Amino acid sequence: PLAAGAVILRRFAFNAAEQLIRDINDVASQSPFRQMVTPGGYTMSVAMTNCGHLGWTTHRQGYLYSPIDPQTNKPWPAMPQSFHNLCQRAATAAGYPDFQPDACLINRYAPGAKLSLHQDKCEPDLRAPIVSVSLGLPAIFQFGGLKRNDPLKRLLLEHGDVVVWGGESRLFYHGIQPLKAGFHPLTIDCRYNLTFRQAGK
DNA sequence: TAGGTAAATCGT
DNA sequence: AACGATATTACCT
Ligand SMILES: O=C(O)CCC(=O)C(=O)O
Ligand SMILES: [Mn+2]
Repeated sequence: PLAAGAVILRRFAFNAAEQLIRDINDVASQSPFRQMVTPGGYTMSVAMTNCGHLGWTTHRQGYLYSPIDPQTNKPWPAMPQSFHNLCQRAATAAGYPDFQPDACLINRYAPGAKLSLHQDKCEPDLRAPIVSVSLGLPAIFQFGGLKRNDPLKRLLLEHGDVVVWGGESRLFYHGIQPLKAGFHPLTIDCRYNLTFRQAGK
């Protein structure tokens, strides 16, 4: 197993991928992908958007979840049923049958884009797991421990892979190494990631 | 207030 | 390039 309370479900979302990508395009047509600026003033290499009741955003003051897209000043698009159903099935297979996400972050990685090591730790209810779906180009996923200097596991995530963490591993450090360039028939030149969370309640 | 918080980039 | 430091400091609440 990946870790205590963590599992990788390889190719779990492979069959659902084409529909998921159609719905990514639908979400992005309403709340476009954008590269967010950190409180410290650095632009993230990942381009992102959100769907569902809450969306992850940056302010000058820190990180926060908001029901409103600060770019459009409209609510984030509703979570697609394809997203919700896939998340439910993956969470159940991973041993979290009661997971009820209210937020889905959509990350887009161009070649060279990365996500430096971090914890998912601004959700008020840490009992709920993280469900993380990979689509398109492959990436090296780092999965560590509770401390930033804890040893990292390095796992290639390929199209359709789903990673779930929670319980003992809920606050584990993780990230994505700079994306290698390449081709995938469904995303062409990028990697998408769907990150489902219970961000409120 | 004065204790807590810095975490993406930079250096090795 | 895989790690560690970032603070023997600035910026807040
Ligand atoms: O893209 C991934 O696989 C990781 C995404 C992630 O950790 C995040 O967006 O917080
Ligand atoms: Mn994360």
